[PDB]
Amino acid sequence: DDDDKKTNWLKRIYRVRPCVKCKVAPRDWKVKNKHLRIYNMCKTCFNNSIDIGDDTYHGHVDWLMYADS
Amino acid sequence: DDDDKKTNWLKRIYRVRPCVKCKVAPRDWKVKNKHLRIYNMCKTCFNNSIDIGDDTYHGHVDWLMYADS
Ligand SMILES: Nc1ncnc2c1ncn2[C@@H]1O[C@H](COP(=O)(O)OP(=O)(O)O)[C@@H](O)[C@H]1O
Ligand SMILES: Nc1ncnc2c1ncn2[C@@H]1O[C@H](COP(=O)(O)OP(=O)(O)O)[C@@H](O)[C@H]1O
Ligand SMILES: [Cl-]
Ligand SMILES: [Zn+2]
Ligand SMILES: [Zn+2]
Repeated sequence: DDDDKKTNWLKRIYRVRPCVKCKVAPRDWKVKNKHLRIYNMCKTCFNNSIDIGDDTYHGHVDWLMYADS
Repeated sequence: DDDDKKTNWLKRIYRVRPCVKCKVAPRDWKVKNKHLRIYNMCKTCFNNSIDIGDDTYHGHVDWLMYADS
């Protein structure tokens, strides 16, 4: 089944690239209509970044959750 | 830059999973509005499949080409 290929790709993508900042915590994410949005940082790092004023790592990649558009 | 993260993910995704049928040729693909469609087979295998009547491996996964939706 094709939808599973997307799912496993996304599971893998989320598992193998940790937070860009601390490099250990997994990343924050949220679901939005039909996309999975993976943010560049974990929450701890993201809130920290606001506190220290660095917007360098801000950002996300949106992923289509299904095999067909 | 966030768009590059998507691009490199897609380049990697295309490189590391070959044709599902022959397992060696890279897969057929085509671009469609803002998505990259990766088919499950190379062309050689796909045309072959039509010839032999197996629709088992027919299919594709569509990928958003950009980081933002
Ligand atoms: N954990 C995080 N790591 C990096 N960037 C983040 C994180 N959380 C939010 N952001 C950034 O905050 C901005 C607004 O995010 P979001 O609330 O997803 O957008 P919208 O306002 O369209 O709903 C975006 O630049 C997003 O990348
Ligand atoms: N190389 C291939 N490998 C596997 N399936 C394919 C291949 N080429 C086309 N198909 C299948 O043919 C069907 C029609 O494909 P396509 O022309 O992309 O759709 P559309 O008719 O919406 O433009 C889809 O099921 C697609 O997966
Ligand atoms: Cl996607
Ligand atoms: Zn972190
Ligand atoms: Zn093949």
